[PDB]
Amino acid sequence: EESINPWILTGFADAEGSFLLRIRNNNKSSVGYSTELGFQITLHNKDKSILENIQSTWKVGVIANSGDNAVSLKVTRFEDLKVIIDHFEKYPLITQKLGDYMLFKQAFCVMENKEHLKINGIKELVRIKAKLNWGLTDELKKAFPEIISRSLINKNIPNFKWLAGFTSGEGCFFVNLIKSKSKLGVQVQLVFSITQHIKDKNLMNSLITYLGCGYIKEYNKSEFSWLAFVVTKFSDINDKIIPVFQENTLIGVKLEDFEDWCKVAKLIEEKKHLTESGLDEIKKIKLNMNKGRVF
DNA sequence: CTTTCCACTTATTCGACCTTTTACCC
DNA sequence: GGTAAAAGGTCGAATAAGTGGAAAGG
Repeated sequence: EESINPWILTGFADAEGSFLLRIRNNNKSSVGYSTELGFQITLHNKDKSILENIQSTWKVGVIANSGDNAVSLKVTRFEDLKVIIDHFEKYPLITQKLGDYMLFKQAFCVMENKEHLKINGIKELVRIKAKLNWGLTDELKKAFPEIISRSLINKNIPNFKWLAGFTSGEGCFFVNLIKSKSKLGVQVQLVFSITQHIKDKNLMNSLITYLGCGYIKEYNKSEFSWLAFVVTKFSDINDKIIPVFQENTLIGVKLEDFEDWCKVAKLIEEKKHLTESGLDEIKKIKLNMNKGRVF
């Protein structure tokens, strides 16, 4: 088991970390409700190692299957939440998820005082939960109708370690095959992209200045609105993006995708993508990265 | 009772992907 | 005549968040 750099861990949490506050109907409870407070990450089986490493880094949490194709790390044992708070107090989140963390911290304090054992603290936890992630459930939105009433987070990228973490969840290393009527028949284009909910526009815009390259693609759709930070200029990929992740290590199978991407970059730098042979090799590498990778 | 764990589900959030247009090069 | 860069824009599933039930344990 390997230890994860704390800022890489925070970046990955900004991407995929999920805070939880269960407030459940419970007849065997003196107040009528029981609670469970925590932090979790659920991902594809192929990246179970990440969870194990996080588990090894913090020395907390339990790992369990999440259906047939996924696996989770869940931390809800109360004393162990202190580890999580100490971590994020030293290496804070910078996306809108910071808001959720804050609510989680609030909940922690309530439960630390054991106030969740009386009805007043249950009410307070419901008020906190109302602003957390998806907010109140329908059942809770019937038992507490008086509870109905979030400020934008705006924070800077702290360093490239954070970026390695975040890119491990929200980034994509892609080999694009531009098809035409040329004798070669295809233009090879490396693409780097990071994709994120439009509420974090400030952060996404800042990637352009932080990395010194790229541009934003905006998506305004019926099911979601988001931004892609994109780099397609080869000299920026080769001289800026690749060095960043060579010194700030990605986690998960995406590291392999990055390494394959770098192979193609080498071929493009040598102009071998302008030959049938090198082209065939590139197509071969592309075939087996991202969705094509075998585990 | 209360906390913690473990099997399992929902519905999001787009990563990953391909096409088409525009910009620039020899 | 080329190749490079950006823009345009889809969608299936791995996320993100949550749920049911019960053992563990104080």
